[PDB]
Amino acid sequence: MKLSGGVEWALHCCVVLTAASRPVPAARLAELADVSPSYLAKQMQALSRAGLVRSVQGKTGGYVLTRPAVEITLLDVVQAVDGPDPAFVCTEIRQRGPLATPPEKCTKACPIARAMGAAEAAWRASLAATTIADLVATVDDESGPDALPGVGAWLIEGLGHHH
Amino acid sequence: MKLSGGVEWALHCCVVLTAASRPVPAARLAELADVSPSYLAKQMQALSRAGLVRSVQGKTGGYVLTRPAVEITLLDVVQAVDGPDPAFVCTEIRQRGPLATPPEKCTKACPIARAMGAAEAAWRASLAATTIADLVATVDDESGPDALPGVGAWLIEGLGHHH
Ligand code: FES
Ligand code: FES
Repeated sequence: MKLSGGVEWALHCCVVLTAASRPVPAARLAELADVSPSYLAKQMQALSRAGLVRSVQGKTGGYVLTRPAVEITLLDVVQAVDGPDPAFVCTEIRQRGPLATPPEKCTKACPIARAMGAAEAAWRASLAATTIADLVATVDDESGPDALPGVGAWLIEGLGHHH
Repeated sequence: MKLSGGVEWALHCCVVLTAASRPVPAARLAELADVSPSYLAKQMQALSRAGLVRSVQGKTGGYVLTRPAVEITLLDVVQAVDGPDPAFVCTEIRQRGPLATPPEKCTKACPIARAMGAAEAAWRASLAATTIADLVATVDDESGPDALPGVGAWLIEGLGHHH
């Protein structure tokens, strides 16, 4: 099992909310992603349960990040969607068979499990060391300084006005 | 996100093969772990296809490592069993919806995909930097010098004697 499809979506969602820098209603995010408002709202639940997004009420209400983009790491978003479980799971096969390691000697993790855990720690360190602010800065530098502001304006234009 | 159960088994198999002075039949490895020969054989065929173990014929035939333990990395074993696919797959969601990035502006990978790719590279680099010889050295240090030789002796004892 690799990462679920929700990780790609949730990372893009955090970048687009930073671009808006004002509450974005479910309907406007849903239009941007070409899905229904009710489907978008269901996907947002992973980010709201993790305390990364909240809902603002009122006529120009909608979703906002709960803290600045520099305080949201890629690891925060990945764990919001796919949870905290490591990729490698030790099933304690060293406790099997006629030369089984007795449980009283199985307090410390298997050296194999520890090496796999150290590799996972490098993956998590890389995700923890990168922020939503870094992604926004790279999009700015490569798409131009007008690209994300354009997305932000499109999301919030006309909110609280009836045409 | 999960690595298949075969990774744990294949890493243990590589470690115990270092302790054997002769080819080890799949049947003896299976007996040591009190596990189905057919399950063990599938993990050993994955290691064989990756060029990490080979089958020796004759009366005391069985599996041997194809090269020294110091030349076999955790990455070699993980990819032999779970394949080369990364954790994160970009589905080009930036090409969706009314503000879709046109193909001509999709010459570079998405910055989000590149950040996830950098984390994957950190994971692979950690697995590539640890060898079966490192695992053996750690087992010798923590289980004592007699642990692996005990397993090695058990695996090869009596082969070709018919008691
Ligand atoms: S007993 Fe699970 S990795 Fe060794
Ligand atoms: S389009 Fe796939 S990670 Fe951005």
